[PDB]
Amino acid sequence: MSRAYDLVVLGAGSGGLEAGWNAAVTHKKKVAVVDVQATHGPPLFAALGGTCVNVGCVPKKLMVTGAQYMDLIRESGGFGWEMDRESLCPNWKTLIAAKNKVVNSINESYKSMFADTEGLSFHMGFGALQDAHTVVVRKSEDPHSDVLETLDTEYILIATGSWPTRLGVPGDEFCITSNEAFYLEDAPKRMLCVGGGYIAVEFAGIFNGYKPCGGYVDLCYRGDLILRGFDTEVRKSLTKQLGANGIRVRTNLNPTKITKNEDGSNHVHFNDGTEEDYDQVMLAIGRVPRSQALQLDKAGVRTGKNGAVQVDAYSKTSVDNIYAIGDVTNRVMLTPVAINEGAAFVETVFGGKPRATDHTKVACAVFSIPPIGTCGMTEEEAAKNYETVAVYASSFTPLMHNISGSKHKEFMIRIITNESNGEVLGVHMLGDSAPEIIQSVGICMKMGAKISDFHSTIGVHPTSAEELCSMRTPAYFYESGKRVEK
Amino acid sequence: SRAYDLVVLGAGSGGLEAGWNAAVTHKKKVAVVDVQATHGPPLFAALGGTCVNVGCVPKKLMVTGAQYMDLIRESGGFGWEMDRESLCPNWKTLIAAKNKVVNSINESYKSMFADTEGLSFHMGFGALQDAHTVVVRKSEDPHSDVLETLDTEYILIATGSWPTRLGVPGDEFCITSNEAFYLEDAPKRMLCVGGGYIAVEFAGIFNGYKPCGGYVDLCYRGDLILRGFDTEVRKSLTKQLGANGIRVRTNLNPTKITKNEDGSNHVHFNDGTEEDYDQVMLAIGRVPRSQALQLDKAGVRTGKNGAVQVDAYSKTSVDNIYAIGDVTNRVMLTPVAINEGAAFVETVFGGKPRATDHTKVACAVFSIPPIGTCGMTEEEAAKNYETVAVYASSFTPLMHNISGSKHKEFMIRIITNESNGEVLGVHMLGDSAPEIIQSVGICMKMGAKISDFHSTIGVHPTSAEELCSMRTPAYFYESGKRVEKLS
Ligand SMILES: Cc1cc2nc3c(=O)[nH]c(=O)nc-3n(C[C@H](O)[C@H](O)[C@H](O)COP(=O)(O)OP(=O)(O)OC[C@H]3O[C@@H](n4cnc5c(N)ncnc54)[C@H](O)[C@@H]3O)c2cc1C
Ligand SMILES: Cc1cc2nc3c(=O)[nH]c(=O)nc-3n(C[C@H](O)[C@H](O)[C@H](O)COP(=O)(O)OP(=O)(O)OC[C@H]3O[C@@H](n4cnc5c(N)ncnc54)[C@H](O)[C@@H]3O)c2cc1C
Ligand SMILES: CC[C@@H](C)Oc1cc(N)nc(Sc2cccc(Cl)c2)n1
Ligand SMILES: CC[C@@H](C)Oc1cc(N)nc(Sc2cccc(Cl)c2)n1
Ligand SMILES: CC[C@@H](C)Oc1cc(N)nc(Sc2cccc(Cl)c2)n1
Ligand SMILES: CC[C@@H](C)Oc1cc(N)nc(Sc2cccc(Cl)c2)n1
Ligand SMILES: CC[C@@H](C)Oc1cc(N)nc(Sc2cccc(Cl)c2)n1
Ligand SMILES: CC[C@@H](C)Oc1cc(N)nc(Sc2cccc(Cl)c2)n1
Ligand SMILES: CC[C@@H](C)Oc1cc(N)nc(Sc2cccc(Cl)c2)n1
Repeated sequence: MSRAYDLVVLGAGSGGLEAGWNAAVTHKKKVAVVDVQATHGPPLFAALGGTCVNVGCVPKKLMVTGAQYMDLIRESGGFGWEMDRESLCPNWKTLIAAKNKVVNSINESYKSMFADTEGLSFHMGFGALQDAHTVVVRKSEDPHSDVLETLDTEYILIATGSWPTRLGVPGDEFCITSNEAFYLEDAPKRMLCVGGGYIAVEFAGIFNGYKPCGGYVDLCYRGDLILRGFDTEVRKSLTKQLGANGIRVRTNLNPTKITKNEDGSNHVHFNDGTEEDYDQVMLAIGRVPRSQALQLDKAGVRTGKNGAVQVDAYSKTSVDNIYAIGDVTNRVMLTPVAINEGAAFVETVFGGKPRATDHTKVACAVFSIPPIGTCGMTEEEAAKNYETVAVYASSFTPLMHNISGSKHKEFMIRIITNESNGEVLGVHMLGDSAPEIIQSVGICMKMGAKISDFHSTIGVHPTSAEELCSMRTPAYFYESGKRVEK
Repeated sequence: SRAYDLVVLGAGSGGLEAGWNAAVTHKKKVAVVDVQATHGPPLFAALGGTCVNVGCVPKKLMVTGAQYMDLIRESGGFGWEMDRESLCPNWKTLIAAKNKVVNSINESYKSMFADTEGLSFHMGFGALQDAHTVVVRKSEDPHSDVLETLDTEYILIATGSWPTRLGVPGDEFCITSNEAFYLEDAPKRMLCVGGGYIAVEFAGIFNGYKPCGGYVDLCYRGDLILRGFDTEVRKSLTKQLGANGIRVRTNLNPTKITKNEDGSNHVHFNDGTEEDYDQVMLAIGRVPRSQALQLDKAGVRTGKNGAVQVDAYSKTSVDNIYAIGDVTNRVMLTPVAINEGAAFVETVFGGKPRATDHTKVACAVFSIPPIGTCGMTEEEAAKNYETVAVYASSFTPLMHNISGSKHKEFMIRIITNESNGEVLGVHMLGDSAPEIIQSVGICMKMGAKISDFHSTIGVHPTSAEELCSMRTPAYFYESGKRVEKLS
């Protein structure tokens, strides 16, 4: 070859590694993977494995499974599990500790992958494009810093992911993000989760589980109803159920000023003009793509909306040899997608047989308490897009919650079909095991299954999922975008 | 002509569904016979069927109770500190809280018959007089007082099934699923006999509710528990019951039982061991419940232990008489009996005929941990289809590194036909396996292929996302022979 390495991957991400690994193993290419550190934690947070492994899907989910024990301990008494309810409070310390261990052992698990894989090489620093075939690595985030390596390559892949959006407000410095939340010293007593994204909610769940006895948690959204882009009816039942679990949801209310107090605590001036004191305050505003210092303009790769790399369906950028995936594109900011985008890139480029990722009918989930599983069109956007649609609903309280005493925990299902053909466009579920159920739904919808296939499949009694196969007569319809009965 | 357009013998999961549908969607005059209105002994079964009163409902509640044992224990790893000295639960407050819940269904159902015109409940022992008549009697003695005499166009037999006993000296001193539900106290020293889904579910329950110092033994005459399930699933489970403290015992059934001076039950074994247990449950299985209906009076046929002889549209030996659910002995699940009984209503009363699809029925075992399975076992698949490919994947969920239950391996095993890529079977052991499998059994109802499975996008992080990563078979079968690659 004319060059040194075949591939370079900026960012050792869920998407990045998958690509880098596959190219190196199934195609034996020489592949380098750049990231900013090897083990998780501050100051950089993200590390080997990506945002999902170090400060996302893994640690998050562990804490969520921790926070659930609050309910499950409480629920147990109804089935005759008697015990000391005076020791009401958990230990945040022993959770974070136990979490770190687990996340850490992945970073180990990955180091020895690069060691064990020939072709694959990890390169710790800040990746930056020199030109279309060269990638500078630097020790410091300052672009003028010491230059650590200079990688030469046929193809470049940008899997640098995304970074928390701040709100530019007086006192922003004193707030935290998803990233900092994971390495908090102690459990916040008086907590304020700002925003209404899936992060905002997941975390409100977590802190509400791990609050010290006497603490409370406030959610705070500028809009009307939390989690836009989800089935409104699901969003409401959830907004209630967070309430029922003790999360004080607050709407049409964002803060305007934050000021640190003489005892360390954070004082918050609000939208309406309220003043309040919280130990911590987290910003789940969202995530901007992480392209802001890579020097894309040096190479001729294009930025669009907040650095979103400009990319076609086969993941190719402005420059022919350069590609980009996952969160930096801003197509869909989930891992399984980024993995697939990065797998498809390897078959396209190195594997001969080209292919692009199918972004329709991607199932996904929110690990709130209780959690949501959704795949497909929201009923609002479905009736607007397709001419005639039929909306099926079903809410039931599981039989067990008569005994557990959590009668607030309504399991909900909402199927949204095209009426003409009977095809399932969307399925929306709130309740425990909704993330597990939905996956297998998203397979049915990948085939484009119809409501006939759903109800006319035999049941698995007793489950929550068996109420997919009973959904027969629509609760109501839409006729040309018009909320209709007939 | 007739005073009822249909009589149901047995207010069952299948029965009610049929009786309700005929009465409501078709406005027929329908009577439903059962032996009582509320749950409990001596009869156990009541309004709602075996599932509602002494099956899927109470069982599942107890299972959800028994889980709390693990979940309490597991919580400590995530920093849930508390008094572990009070190690033991309260069986009494569980049974109590269970009864309430099952009871409120029996209420829920009484007022259905009240609120539904056409629908009428008739408490007694149903018995065929002839092809159009159904005698109701107060006592189980066939010669007893005659309470009603129902006349009808069509008769449906949804009388379900009854626990198989083992004819052994001391059988009287044992219990069944039915009695288990109304036990006074939690058995300390317990012996679950057999290796059916009941046997296992219950071993799970008693092991959760044992007093501190008690133990639970499982006991099967065969090699490996739960025949008819994926062998590799059956083993990982047999280990995991062990790991939870259930002492599994194989090639060992008892031969004599004798009650002791302090009430307890003493058990002579297959191998010749002697042991003492507080209670001993028999999950041998369930024979159809046709043994006193006088089918021979009407000309309906019995076969293997009363199994009603029935065609695909659920029609029996006599044209106007039909039978469903457990009494047929096709598949002894509720969702099936419901569908068999729904299909019967469209066939007879609804004009448009239809028969129930017994292939690719998903189902589950609520062990701890539970199984979800739909389709062919790998053994029977390779024997039946020429070339098959078996995909496997066992992982330990990320959380069990912290909870300290590292024994809890979530397992998945897909079994395909290799020629076409079609998914014949899917087998899952682990928490949320029953919820996941339902949505699988929809894919397999369409006859989905392994291409559709792996090439669907993931829902990270779940157990179910490891269905959409299953790409290269661990091994194959070529004309019934265990092999890696072919020809
Ligand atoms: C709190 C949180 C929770 C989440 N939860 C879920 C969930 O439950 N389910 C789900 O499906 N998805 C979840 N996600 C989404 C998931 O993390 C991402 O969508 C996915 O990892 C995107 O892949 P990517 O390769 O584009 O970025 P990532 O996989 O995140 O890779 C980013 C990597 O690039 C490196 N990098 C960035 N810039 C540079 C540079 N200049 N030089 C060198 N290296 C660099 C970083 O150090 C990092 O390791 C979550 C995200 C967050 C933040
Ligand atoms: C412990 C246990 C657990 C179970 N768990 C599950 C599970 O988790 N999932 C699942 O799918 N299935 C389960 N089953 C199976 C389920 O209970 C039955 O297979 C199902 O209810 C069959 O429906 P059916 O209408 O045929 O009969 P059933 O619903 O069993 O109907 C029986 C009814 O008929 C009545 N009857 C009996 N004799 C007469 C007569 N001579 N005259 C009038 N009425 C009569 C009885 O009083 C009874 O109420 C379980 C069974 C048991 C015993
Ligand atoms: C009931 C709807 C009626 C009050 O109209 C509403 C309601 C609402 N919450 N926000 C608006 S406009 C709006 C948009 C973004 C942020 C905020 Cl605080 C308000 N209009
Ligand atoms: C202009 C708003 C900008 C600073 O970003 C913000 C501000 C805010 N209060 N909440 C969010 S999160 C958010 C709020 C409403 C709807 C949706 Cl979809 C997201 N983003
Ligand atoms: C097909 C679902 C339908 C039976 O509704 C449900 C769901 C559920 N979890 N429990 C019940 S109570 C119930 C009534 C009759 C038979 C059985 Cl097995 C259960 N009904
Ligand atoms: C109880 C009658 C005896 C002869 O037969 C037994 C004995 C026993 N321990 N378990 C059962 S139930 C059972 C045993 C093996 C395979 C299967 Cl599929 C079921 N039947
Ligand atoms: C392949 C091992 C070889 C001994 O075959 C085996 C093993 C076993 N446990 N039981 C049998 S026959 C058998 C069937 C029912 C009950 C009993 Cl105790 C034995 N054959
Ligand atoms: C046979 C492969 C099986 C063990 O899967 C593996 C392999 C491995 N090295 N780490 C894991 S850890 C893990 C944690 C949560 C979910 C899943 Cl699917 C896996 N699983
Ligand atoms: C792609 C492997 C995937 C299907 O298995 C799983 C499942 C799970 N719950 N956690 C993991 S750990 C992990 C490995 C790579 C990227 C990410 Cl985001 C997580 N792997």
